[PDB]
Order: sequence, then structure tokens, then C-alpha cells
Amino acid sequence: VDAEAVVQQKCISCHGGDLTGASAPAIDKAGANYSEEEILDIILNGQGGMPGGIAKGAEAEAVAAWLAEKK
Ligand code: HEC
Repeated sequence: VDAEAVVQQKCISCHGGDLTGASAPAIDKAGANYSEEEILDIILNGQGGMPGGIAKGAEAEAVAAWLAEKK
């Protein structure tokens, strides 16, 4: 995946360039809060205001897993 590139044009759109939370809660430390399995699910199936399947395909995987490393 280019996980970061995706995030840098998908998640940051609400989570902020910095992932520190802007229009949405900070996922900077999502990988610590929740496992790739959970984060991936959230990306795929959104959550509250977050529309599910913002990323799809290996995109979402790479993002989630890259985030699993980002703590
Ligand atoms: C704005 C339309 C969003 C985009 C684009 C992405 N996310 Fe998001 N996310 C958003 C909100 C409003 C919320 C909270 C939803 C609620 O009201 O309950 C979230 C939540 C997450 C979470 C879980 C955090 C938590 O609720 O405890 C994760 C792990 C997450 N989001 C990841 C994520 C990624 C990686 C995205 C890019 C593919 C992404 N989000 C986009 C709003 C928005």
C-alpha cells in the first residue's frame, strides 16, 4: 500500500494533516488504542459520523496496519 499517502488524502481530510484530530478524533495513537483488526474494521465499516469504507481494498489494510505501527 502507500498507506501514508492514502491517509494523507483520506483520513487527514477530517483527522487533520497531523492525525491529531480536527473534524474527528485523533487517530495518531489508534494503533495503541485498538489493534489492526479493529482499526481496519473501523476504516471498512466507519463509526458514528465516519462513513464506512472511506478506503477499500488493500488500501484500508495498509492504512490500518501502518496505523498499528503508529502509536
Ligand atoms: C471524516 C468524514 C472522516 C474521515 C475522512 C475519516 N474519519 Fe476516522 N473518524 C471520524 C469520526 C467522526 C470518528 C468518530 C466517530 C464517532 O462519532 O464515533 C472517527 C473514528 C475513527 C477511529 C476510531 C476512533 C474512536 O472512535 O475511538 C479510527 C481508528 C479511524 N477513525 C480511522 C480512520 C482512518 C485510518 C481513516 C482514513 C482511511 C479515517 N478514519 C477517515 C471521521 C473521519
